[PDB]
Amino acid sequence: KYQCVKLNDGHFMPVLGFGTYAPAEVPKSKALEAVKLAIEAGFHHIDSAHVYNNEEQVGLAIRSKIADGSVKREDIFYTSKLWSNSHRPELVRPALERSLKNLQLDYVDLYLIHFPVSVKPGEEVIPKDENGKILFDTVDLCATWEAMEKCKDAGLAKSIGVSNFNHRLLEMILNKPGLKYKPVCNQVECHPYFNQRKLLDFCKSKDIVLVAYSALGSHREEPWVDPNSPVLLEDPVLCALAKKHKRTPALIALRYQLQRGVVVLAKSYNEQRIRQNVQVFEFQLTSEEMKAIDGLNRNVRYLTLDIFAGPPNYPF
Ligand SMILES: NC(=O)c1ccc[n+]([C@@H]2O[C@H](COP(=O)([O-])OP(=O)(O)OC[C@H]3O[C@@H](n4cnc5c(N)ncnc54)[C@H](OP(=O)(O)O)[C@@H]3O)[C@@H](O)[C@H]2O)c1
Ligand SMILES: Cc1cc(CC(=O)O)n(C)c1C(=O)c1ccc(Cl)cc1
Repeated sequence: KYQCVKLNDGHFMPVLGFGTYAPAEVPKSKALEAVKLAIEAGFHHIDSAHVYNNEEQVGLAIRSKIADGSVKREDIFYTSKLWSNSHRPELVRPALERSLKNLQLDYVDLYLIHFPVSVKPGEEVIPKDENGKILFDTVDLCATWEAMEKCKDAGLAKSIGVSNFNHRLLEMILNKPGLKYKPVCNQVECHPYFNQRKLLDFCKSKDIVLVAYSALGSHREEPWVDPNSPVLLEDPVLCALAKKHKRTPALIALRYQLQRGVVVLAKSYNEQRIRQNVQVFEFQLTSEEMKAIDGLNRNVRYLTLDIFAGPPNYPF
């Protein structure tokens, strides 16, 4: 058994997920070994995406742990994400089908709209003109969502959701005429320096699960993250809490999310930190401790993706 939450479509999501993004200089081989370790350690929720360029490896890990009797497919919750070069409705299903072929899985548990700003169709994830300008595309996300709904109806994705949506863009989906399925989640940056209370409360009021990424303060990979930004795991209050509970600042930060009703992702390619992260289920925080963590909030957004700034659908 393991801790899950009931999503608004009746499906269940394990409340701790393993993140599989690594900076490109990290060889892809490490993704295979890390996912296997995450499964061995007790992760039952694995988070990937087309744009991470690791689905062949992450799929192999999963296949391998099923084929060796370590786990059953129904006890893995696997998430992929529709990249912005495939927002046009007629491209959505082929994108999912391509991810499924790379993975050699029959279905994904969750398929998200990865980012709300669209770019031109093609193999290139960030297509650029001869002058280096990003090739933006104009697409109605409500049609993109209809095509997601059809992928759910075909059993290719058991659930569908969004990522890096803001209040306006969620409402756009929720208030859509002929809406068949709400998004089960909104996967966004969330951690003690950016606790997203406002958007969290919104998602709760609509029974949408907030899934927290960069819950440990992110890769801090340049140019995506300003190396001046504060180091989450170095916070004195988190480090004090960690010492007091004989845990780590990372564990405190993960536990914080679980108790506030957020599903939390943790990336690590390190065998010891992978095993350590599942200890989030071994302790609990008091109301006073949770309030202290709430006080760390400083509106620090690490991941702006501001190369996609300009178009109306840029969410930040
Ligand atoms: N939807 C989106 O747009 C989006 C955006 C960003 C991320 N994500 C998803 O969210 C996942 C996680 O976010 P993210 O990669 O920024 O990083 P995240 O998990 O905050 O972690 C950042 C760093 O923490 C380290 N770490 C892990 N456990 C630790 C521990 N117990 N003690 C000290 N350090 C620890 C990792 O290094 P080691 O590997 O060396 O342990 C990693 O570099 C991604 O892998 C991806 O699946 C989605
Ligand atoms: C697009 C994108 C968005 C995210 C945020 C996330 O979900 O973590 N990542 C990590 C990427 C890439 O991997 C990426 C791949 C190829 C190129 Cl050229 C640029 C970025």
